[PDB]
Amino acid sequence: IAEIYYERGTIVVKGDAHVPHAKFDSRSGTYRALAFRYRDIIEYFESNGIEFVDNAADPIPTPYFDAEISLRDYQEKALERWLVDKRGCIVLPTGSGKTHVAMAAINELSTPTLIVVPTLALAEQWKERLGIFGEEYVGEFSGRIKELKPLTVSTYDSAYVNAEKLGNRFMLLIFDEVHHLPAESYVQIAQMSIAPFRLGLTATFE
Repeated sequence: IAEIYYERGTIVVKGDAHVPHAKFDSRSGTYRALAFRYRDIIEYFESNGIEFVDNAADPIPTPYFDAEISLRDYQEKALERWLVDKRGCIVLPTGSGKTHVAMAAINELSTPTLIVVPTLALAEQWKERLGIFGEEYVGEFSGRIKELKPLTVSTYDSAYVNAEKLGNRFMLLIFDEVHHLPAESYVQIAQMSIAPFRLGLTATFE
């Protein structure tokens, strides 16, 4: 029987020996893939009607969100385009409409979400902004506090260092790229996360 599980930011696959992007690891005697390949491996099992056990994903229990989705027309335009693959980047003119489309997305897919923002300061803002979902579901994971709520905002720093710990607890990954972040900060965090849904955010202005 097919089974997968997570560790050190990688997916271990037992059973199927022809799983995509999974390579054989002679040290362990197993196939292994970077955690972000999680989604592909899943769609591979399901698509081929293959039976499997998911010991990889360990989703934080998240409620059904149904709050005030107030966006601008162009803001709601993109959201719907990103909703097709739920794995892309969104460029927005505004900037407060960035922290807006994000909110919208979270609300649509009521799944555990990690929000990576540079600087604590910017995290503090996002927390109190996520409150329109329930202050009790909003957490912060940083050098200041390491809490894991269904909606946790983290700093590029804290997220990079605890990739092991955050990697399999979220299904939706959001990057608040303020002027964009390093291909060693940004890229590295993404790669070790199993999160099948990714949303990168940038504000042309400010």
